[PDB]
Amino acid sequence: PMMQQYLRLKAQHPEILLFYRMGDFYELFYDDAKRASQLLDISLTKRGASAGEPIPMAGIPYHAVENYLAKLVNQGESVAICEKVVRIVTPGTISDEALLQERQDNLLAAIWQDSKGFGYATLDISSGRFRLSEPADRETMAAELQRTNPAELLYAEDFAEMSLIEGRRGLRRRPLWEFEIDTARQQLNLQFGTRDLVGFGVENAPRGLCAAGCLLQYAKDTQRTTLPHIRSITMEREQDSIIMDAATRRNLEITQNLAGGAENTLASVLDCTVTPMGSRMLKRWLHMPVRDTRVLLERQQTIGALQDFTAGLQPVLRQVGDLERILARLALRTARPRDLARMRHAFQQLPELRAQLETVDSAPVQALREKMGEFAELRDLLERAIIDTPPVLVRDGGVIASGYNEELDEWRALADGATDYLERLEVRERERTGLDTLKVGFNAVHGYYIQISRGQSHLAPINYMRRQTLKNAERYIIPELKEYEDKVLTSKGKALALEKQLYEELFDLLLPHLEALQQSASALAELDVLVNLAERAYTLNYTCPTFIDKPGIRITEGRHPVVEQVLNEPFIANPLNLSPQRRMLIITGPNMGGKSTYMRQTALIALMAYIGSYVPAQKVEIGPIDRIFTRVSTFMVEMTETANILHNATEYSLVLMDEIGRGTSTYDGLSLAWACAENLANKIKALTLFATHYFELTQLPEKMEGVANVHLDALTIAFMHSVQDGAASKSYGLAVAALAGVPKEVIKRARQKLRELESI
Amino acid sequence: NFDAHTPMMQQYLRLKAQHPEILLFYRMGDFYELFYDDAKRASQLLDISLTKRGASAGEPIPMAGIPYHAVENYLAKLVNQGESVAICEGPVERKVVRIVTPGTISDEALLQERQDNLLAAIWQDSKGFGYATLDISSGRFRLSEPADRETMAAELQRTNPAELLYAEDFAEMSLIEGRRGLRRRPLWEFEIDTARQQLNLQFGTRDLVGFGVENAPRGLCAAGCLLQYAKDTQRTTLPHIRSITMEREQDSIIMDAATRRNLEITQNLAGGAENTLASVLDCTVTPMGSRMLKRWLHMPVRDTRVLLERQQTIGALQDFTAGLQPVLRQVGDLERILARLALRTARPRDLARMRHAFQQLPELRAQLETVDSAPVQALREKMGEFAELRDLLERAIIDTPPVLVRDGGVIASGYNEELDEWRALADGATDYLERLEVRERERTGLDTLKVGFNAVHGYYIQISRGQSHLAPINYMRRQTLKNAERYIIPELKEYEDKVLTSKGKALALEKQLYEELFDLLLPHLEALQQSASALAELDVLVNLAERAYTLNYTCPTFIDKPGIRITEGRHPVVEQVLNEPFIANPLNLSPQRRMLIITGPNMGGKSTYMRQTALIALMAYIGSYVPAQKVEIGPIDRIFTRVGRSTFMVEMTETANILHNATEYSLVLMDEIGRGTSTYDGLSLAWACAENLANKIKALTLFATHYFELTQLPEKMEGVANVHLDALEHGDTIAFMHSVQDGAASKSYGLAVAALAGVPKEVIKRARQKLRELESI
Ligand SMILES: Nc1ncnc2c1ncn2[C@@H]1O[C@H](COP(=O)(O)OP(=O)(O)O)[C@@H](O)[C@H]1O
Ligand SMILES: Nc1ncnc2c1ncn2[C@@H]1O[C@H](COP(=O)(O)OP(=O)(O)O)[C@@H](O)[C@H]1O
Repeated sequence: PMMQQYLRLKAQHPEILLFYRMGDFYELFYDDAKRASQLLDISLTKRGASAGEPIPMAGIPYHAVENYLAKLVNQGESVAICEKVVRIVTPGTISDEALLQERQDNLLAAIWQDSKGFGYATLDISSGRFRLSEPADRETMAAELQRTNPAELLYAEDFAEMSLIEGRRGLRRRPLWEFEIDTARQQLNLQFGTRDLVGFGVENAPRGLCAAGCLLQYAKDTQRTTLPHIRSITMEREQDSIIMDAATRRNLEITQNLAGGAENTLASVLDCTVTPMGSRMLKRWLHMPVRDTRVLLERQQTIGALQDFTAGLQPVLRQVGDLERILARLALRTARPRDLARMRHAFQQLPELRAQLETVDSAPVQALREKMGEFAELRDLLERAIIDTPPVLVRDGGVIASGYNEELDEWRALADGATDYLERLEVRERERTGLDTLKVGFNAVHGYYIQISRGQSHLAPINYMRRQTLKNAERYIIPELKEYEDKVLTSKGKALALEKQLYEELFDLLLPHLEALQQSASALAELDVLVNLAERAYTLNYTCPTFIDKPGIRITEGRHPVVEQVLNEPFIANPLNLSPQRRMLIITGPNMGGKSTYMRQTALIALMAYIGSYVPAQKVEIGPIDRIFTRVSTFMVEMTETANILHNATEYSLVLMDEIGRGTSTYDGLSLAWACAENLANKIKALTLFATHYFELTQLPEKMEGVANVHLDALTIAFMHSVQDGAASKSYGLAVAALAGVPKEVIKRARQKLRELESI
Repeated sequence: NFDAHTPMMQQYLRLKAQHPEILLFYRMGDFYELFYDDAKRASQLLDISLTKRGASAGEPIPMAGIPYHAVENYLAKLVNQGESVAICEGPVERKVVRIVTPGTISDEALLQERQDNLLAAIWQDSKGFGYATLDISSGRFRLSEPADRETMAAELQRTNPAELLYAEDFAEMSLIEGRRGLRRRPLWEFEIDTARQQLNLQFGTRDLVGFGVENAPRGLCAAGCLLQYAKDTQRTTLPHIRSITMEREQDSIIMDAATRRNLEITQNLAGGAENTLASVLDCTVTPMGSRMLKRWLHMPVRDTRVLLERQQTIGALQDFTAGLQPVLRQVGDLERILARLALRTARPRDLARMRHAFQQLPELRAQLETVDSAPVQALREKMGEFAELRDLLERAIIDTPPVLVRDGGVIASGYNEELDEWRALADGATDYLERLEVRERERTGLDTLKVGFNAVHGYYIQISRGQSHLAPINYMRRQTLKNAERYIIPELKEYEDKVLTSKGKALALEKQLYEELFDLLLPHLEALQQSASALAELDVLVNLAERAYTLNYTCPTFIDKPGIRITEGRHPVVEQVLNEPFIANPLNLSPQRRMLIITGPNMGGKSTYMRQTALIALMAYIGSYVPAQKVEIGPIDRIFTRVGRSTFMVEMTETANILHNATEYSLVLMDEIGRGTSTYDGLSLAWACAENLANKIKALTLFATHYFELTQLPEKMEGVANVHLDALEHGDTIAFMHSVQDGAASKSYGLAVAALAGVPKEVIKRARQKLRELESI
């Protein structure tokens, strides 16, 4: 009967480690101890046993286990905690603030492999944000697993390309019944309360519904709740956003710099959001730029309309905090008293924001104002039910405010030491009995009593039950008074238990508003983003981009939004004109000329325009952009990226290609660079910026339509960082080499070779 | 308003005034508290709850707490953030006991087992640089006087300190800018005679002539500042630091930062430890052994005699790897344990592990006893025995001691007559007072009656406020705001004294006898540290003896003129990471064959071949056996790797470093110089650089190019020759032979490789057409 209370629910998911209650020290057994002690080096022990075969043990002490949660969970392992197992922690299902990262989303994902493609579904437990997609090929699944980057990945038993999910943290093998399409529909439809999955536009996508269905059960089974925050699933269409492979996200340093850090990136410049849920939304937008023109226009309107009012809106938005992750704990019933105190504090800012946005003459602003609600009755409820600054946990007490419930206020008075009933009883009894010496008292000896002095004692009524005889007086008890003592002795207990019950009641009172509450969390997150982008555009001097109906980019005095911030010396803004009549530019000129910076700034201004933000330029006109491609074992990996561009670019794609042809012979390289420039020019007809050192490619504009020459000017070598019309005058390879420090005689002799080379 | 703060808040504010830029953890028995801006800074970096509690200077106090059992867990995060943390232990007796800093970490839970952790000090004079590093947990103290900015830059990259002490005056800020745990220190700490006085005194010498540093003031200045910093953080003596060691350039193979990264010595190009030379060679069984090898790898010795003894050891121990390794494992990191003995910070289990390490010494001595080799019998001698200290620890501590001495119960019974008697009168102390709480609460039943201990009160009993009425009269109230009222029992306050005094005797005496173990061990520290040094090296050589066995390695041969004569040589990392066999290759370099022009296809093996040459050189120059059938290696002053700002700019800067500092004793590896510029300007540079290293520098050069025009250099020069990598075409697909043959590359395979990478057939069909057209003109 000892061991039979921990394996009760472990039989369902056997990979889960269990911190068992044993001698006020969280322990483990049956090879769970082997890992706990394997990747942590902690004390491997044995427990007393005489059944004929040995018992394995490995432990840790109480209030010295929270640091072992985050370590094992960030490692990729799951942890259950027996007390009853009142907590299961899995890498993709963490709802607690301490384990999560404030400005990074955390995902649970499930992958599937059908006889016509894959099934991929993702969920954030702390948002309720549920997505699904149908990648038909390995290369797209690779790009999806790299972008979503789940902390916990569910895969079927029969999964075929386990190479895609090899060497991954938080991996989970699952039986085929979890993925069954018929039951997945039943599960999902009922989770969203629907007859068909149309309206979410996922009904006709069965590969992804399997992965959705498996995941939904794995979330329910580990979080043991209704999961009310998960009310919808959404397919992400490629046409709906700007496609970018993992290479482009890396070369454009969107949220991560080339060295792994976060410093000196597009997000480090634009992300000045005042809430964690805002920061998270902004980073999401940067990685998924929208192709919807109206969403983008409503986004610019909010930026322009709220620019003057940032100073008043941001300190208020700061006070809202991460309502999103607070509501997730309300949905999972895990919400601590401080979560509810902070939710009230967020609610106390909605009148301010509503009053502030009231006169803003903008339909999308007025739309955010409505969506963010006010929740007048819910604010009042939390003001009345919780104390101003409550404790971290419920159990000790002191959470429920005085005045919310009279029985609590009553119970608390007996626990504090209120003697009002005793004063009332005393007057009643004295007047009732007509004995002036009658007094109500208490001693450890006989408890609560009615004392009558010897001289009146013999006239004590027949209902008085004597307990003590002193020389001066006698002391009695009555049913009424016995009943009061019992209440006084159970006071703290009853009050502590009632607090707990009234605390639960609040969840019941709050949850039927979760939908409206989730829209408010979203409205306020988004508000913080566009108010951030409003302030950024003013401070970092940005203009509103213009949308045109054909492939093309027209940038006037454009800048690199990160380089301009990093540099001490001023940024030299440059123009660009890409149109259906001028599609490809052969960018020539010296090293440190500004070729890379010019190409990347084009991709970032394009990206920013496609997040609804104002851009770093005097003026921008941009057409549809379906994809941003950068090509900016060396030759082999450059050609792999090149083949990706040639196989997937369209007339709506932006192609940035730097020095293609390097890493091979001059002839082979030139041949290859020419072939590629030719293909992207006359066959693909993408918006190409093609940086080269082969001055032979400068003959292409003379040879074909849509191609033209530009160069980075350099002046005895001074880099001017200005893009000019025409092919570059000469080669500064020897001058740059001289500046890098290459010996005089080495440069002098290389100049002699140069004479001989151009003299043949 | 200082005067408006509470008696202990003023004390905190007085202690926080001592070091205004470091977080002060203030002990409050159970917890470590941080206040105000410190509490705000610790709530964010440690992700702990911040609560505005109490009152001080007319306002609530922003507070943040840390449990005592979890202090090490939280300290570990701060030191990983490059942060220093002061530890604090009307009122009386509260001072900063220790100053936890990234470069002075001596505790196991805060250090990486297989990684070295250094505190450094940098100096800049009108005549040059002065550098000094200390590993506090071994006593390893080194100093150098760099000249080049490049020399200083590679030294900082090689040592990569956890903490960098730079003077106020320091000029080239760009050298150390934005690094981890930088510590700007006043110019006086770096004073020459003060540095000489403090260093000589520290090693008990007349002058510093015997360390070879007496003549190096730039280095001595940085070493001096550093020494007083280490002294001031620890707040006690450093007996383990008894020598300073000059690091000259002629002693080791010079490797600039770019070369260390390109050869993936200990860290690969992605930052990971996976697929490194260290990852293949480091199978040592003790942490001290892992760190020594990592050290050896980064600083290959140039001393012929040292290298010969290392090969000798490896050769003589090859057959005893299986016998010595399990015993050597038992020794553990005695080196780090010994430094914790020096700082008197060694916990009971550090002494347990010390006693277990001692138990292995006669066995390791037994095995090595008949090994017929001078460096082996030398390592055997240095290893020591310490039967005297083994018996002492065996008598003083129990089989498995607890983590702390705070609660006590570690000094084994029968070791002290006074302690045995005092503990017997302490076993009946946690008997009667425990049995008291049950019988009293059974006699007067209350749902909330708890017992609490205080330093000034003794033992208190606390009950509910409503329940307080029914509290006994044989109880004496000492009421407080929290909870209800907490009383003391006069009936049993005489027994309270007799128990807390008895426990207070047997615990203060236990700590007295334990403090005495340090006093009994410390006069042997030098001999113990020599023993830890031998045991770590024996681990490194037995490891290298095992690797040479398993990975099939041969002993390299040392020649007198520059040269590398490799027979059936292989890349030690690539051969392990591959499923298919590695095609072994021959290299031949000499004064009459200084430079090779490596021609051949892409993905052919040009890059791997060049990198295997440097690795075989390094491996030979650490004393190891090499991945080859035979190797003859001449002296190597420096290894330069230009293999794999702008792409062109960094390549040109690396080239500039090679041309300016490479000599006839240098091994220079260069992969396609001239890329990132025009075909003519590129060719002009590649030709010029090759012509300079062949004719003027005369370095041992491996020069891989796609400029087939350079295959003409052997026709026009001495000591220059052609080599190529072969491949075969199957009409369409190409199979790479990975074999180094003499002569130039027959053809260029760019179009074939680009088609292998998936470039559209039509695009290759057009690339061929342009090519046909180009080959004709
Ligand atoms: N327009 C500009 N204004 C100011 N500084 C610039 C500009 N463009 C580039 N720079 C600076 O000079 C460097 C030039 O390098 P880069 O653009 O990478 O040239 P390339 O690819 O031709 O070698 C940049 O990293 C940046 O520091
Ligand atoms: N001798 C060898 N035996 C087996 N594989 C080899 C050998 N030399 C190189 N390789 C493999 O060939 C591939 C390409 O080698 P590499 O040196 O990078 O080519 P390149 O000639 O372009 O510089 C790598 O995967 C490497 O592991």
